[PDB]
Amino acid sequence: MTQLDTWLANTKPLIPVIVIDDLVHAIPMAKALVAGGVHLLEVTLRTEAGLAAISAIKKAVPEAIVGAGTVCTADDFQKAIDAGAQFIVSPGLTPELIEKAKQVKLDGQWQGVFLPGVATASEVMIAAQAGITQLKCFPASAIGGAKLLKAWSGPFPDIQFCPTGGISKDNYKEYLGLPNVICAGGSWLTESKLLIEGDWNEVTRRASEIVKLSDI
Amino acid sequence: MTQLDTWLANTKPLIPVIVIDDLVHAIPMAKALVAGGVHLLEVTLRTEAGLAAISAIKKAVPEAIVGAGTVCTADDFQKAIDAGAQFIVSPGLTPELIEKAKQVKLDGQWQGVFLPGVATASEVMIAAQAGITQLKCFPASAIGGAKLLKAWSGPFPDIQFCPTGGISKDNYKEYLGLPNVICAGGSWLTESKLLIEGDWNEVTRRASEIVKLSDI
Amino acid sequence: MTQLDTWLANTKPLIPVIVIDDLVHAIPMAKALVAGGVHLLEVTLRTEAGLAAISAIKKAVPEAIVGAGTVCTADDFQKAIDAGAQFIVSPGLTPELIEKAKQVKLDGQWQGVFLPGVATASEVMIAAQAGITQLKCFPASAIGGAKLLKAWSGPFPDIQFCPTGGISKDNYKEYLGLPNVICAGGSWLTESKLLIEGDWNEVTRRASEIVKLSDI
Repeated sequence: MTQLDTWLANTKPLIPVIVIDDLVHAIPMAKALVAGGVHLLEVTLRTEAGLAAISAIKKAVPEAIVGAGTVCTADDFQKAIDAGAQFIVSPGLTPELIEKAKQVKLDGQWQGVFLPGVATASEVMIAAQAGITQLKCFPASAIGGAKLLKAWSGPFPDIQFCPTGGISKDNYKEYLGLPNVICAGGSWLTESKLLIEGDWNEVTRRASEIVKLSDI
Repeated sequence: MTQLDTWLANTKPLIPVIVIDDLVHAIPMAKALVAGGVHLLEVTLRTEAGLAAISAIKKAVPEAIVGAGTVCTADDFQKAIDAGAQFIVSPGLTPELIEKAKQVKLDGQWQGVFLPGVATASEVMIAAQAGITQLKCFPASAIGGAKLLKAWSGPFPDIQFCPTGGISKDNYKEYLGLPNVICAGGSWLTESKLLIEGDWNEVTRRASEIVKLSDI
Repeated sequence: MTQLDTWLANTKPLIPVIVIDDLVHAIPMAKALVAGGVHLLEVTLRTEAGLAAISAIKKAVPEAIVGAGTVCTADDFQKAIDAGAQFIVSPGLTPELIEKAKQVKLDGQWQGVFLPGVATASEVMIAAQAGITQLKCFPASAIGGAKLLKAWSGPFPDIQFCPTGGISKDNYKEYLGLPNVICAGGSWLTESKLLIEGDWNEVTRRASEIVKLSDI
């Protein structure tokens, strides 16, 4: 078992991919998500409030496992670690990201989980050989979806995936049912309107409707 | 604004992907295309007459912006520049192409536009980090199409694309309407039969039917 | 003509992608396949019996052309060569595999065929520039299939492909009919049940139903 496996054994298999404009929404949003049993929170660096939001959730909502997404560069990677990210998700993987991740693991100060995107068998093999065997498949739905993941299970049976990209309320359970899929990223729990309006009851409702892995 | 942006603000958003067997067809073809308001001409190096065709159009049709496509190697890249290509399109990107492009930009003699193909989030990130933020998506239609481009807009909102591959009269406007799409490559304006028969009126007709970006 | 071309001119265009649990099934399986006119046998390294199965077939069934698949690392590559593999198939390609293949070709002792997976135009161009012009497309059916291969024929007209992944009795002939497709990998000839039960007549039947390339 990895660190990611251990977290996933204690929360729901659905990672909200969070786009948050206002820092002040971070804590209530996260509190609303954990209240519905959803603890692995990926705050993307797609807004200026992203990093600050991580730090705020980290401090104020110790039960959430808060991470950074849309980490594209080594500098993004370092800033996530400084903000207090417990995990880092990237949409793809480059030699510069591989190098950065190795280096922070070598220094031993950040012991979090790096979860990078792959989209081809060759990308999988490059990530696996850098030592990363749990990968994001991005953007899963547009690039072949369940069929792609299933085809990859044959030659790569020890690699596990988190598909992200076009995962929905209506198809997430099908992805999760794949034997090489351990979790999925989804956007619908933290839609923009919900955050701007502070509709924390609806966020909690959407989280509470997510099923545990053993219940698919 | 890039050089490409500046050209596109002054012509139609459709780049003919040209396969030309006979040098003698180059000038009348290009004259037929500009007469229909289509100025960005990608002459692929898929025939022996390709390079010569570029040079001929460059000299004789100063209003066309003439480029090279199917540039696969550094040597292809250099020969395009010697032929007088104003832009270079490649179906994919390699370290050797990245290196070549850097080197000609460093030498400062060729100030044209390099527009390379990407097909995965990781390929985008590698091109963007070499300094290229306007990319070909190839072959767009077979690898996930509008859905793929839209999914990529989330993590890569500052990258713009030119989809090529299965763009048609019937779907180009849908691609162009994507906020991260600035232009598209298409084959139908310069079909083989039209060139071999010298049917310049039909070429001009096909070009004139292309709509400006503001008119989709 | 390549070595692969020469083999394919003398057998059926269908490469069984073999998953074999028990060493003892290797010889009768292979004998059943050649009896149906199917000689290019890819024994994947997805089971512990994989390597041994290669060696057994190599010795006992000299008319089969026996290879290794699911070669992911340089060490997998070397072990295949030691087992007696005549060809090596990998699901993707990495710098470490490129390097290994160069090095065994430089040493001149293994003169077999390396057939690596590609899934993007950029992957093709990287393999072609290492000197490999006959490639696996993997997993062909989930990543755009016949349409993808056809789109690639335009810029890469001298590259030939073996699609593998979701090739079936019902669609293999369509893949084979593509001018840039020379053969295909399929799983249905050596299904698990057939091997475990020793149903060699059915294996031979499935092989005998495969058509020669000139008969599509």
